[PDB]
Amino acid sequence: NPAICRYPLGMSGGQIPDEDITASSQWSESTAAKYGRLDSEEGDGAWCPEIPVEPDDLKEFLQIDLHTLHFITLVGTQGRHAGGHGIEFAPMYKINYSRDGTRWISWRNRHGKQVLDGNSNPYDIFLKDLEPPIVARFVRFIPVTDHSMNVCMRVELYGCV
Repeated sequence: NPAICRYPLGMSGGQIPDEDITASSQWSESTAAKYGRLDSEEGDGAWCPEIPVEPDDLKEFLQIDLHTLHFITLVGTQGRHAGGHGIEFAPMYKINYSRDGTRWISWRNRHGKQVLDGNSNPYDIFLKDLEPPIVARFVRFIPVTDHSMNVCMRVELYGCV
């Protein structure tokens, strides 16, 4: 654990509430974000809506509110996996940020792609370093795909709290 200032928001540890995490694409109170822990599962197993995702049908999304002005230099994402049954996962996803929470700014990478790569592993937690980082108090995540398909995976913000 070489990380010194890359720790997650706080939920991973148990210092942050559940009202800070909003899921704008859940079916029940067991497959939401606040309950859909990254490297864990207390509800069903993973965060997944009640409808399939599409490259055009983008209405839902994930809302993640942070305590205060924090700096996200890293981001984690856990993909679904059930011995081959839960192979489904999000191929891509955008990482939006906001200071006040009202205005939504799309994070731009040094490569020039607002959208960020999904998960690399089937179940193993996937971490991605942001560059530049994300300084704000509110963060949002939007599912991105190149075709109509269902995606189920958890996300978490990492960096300086």
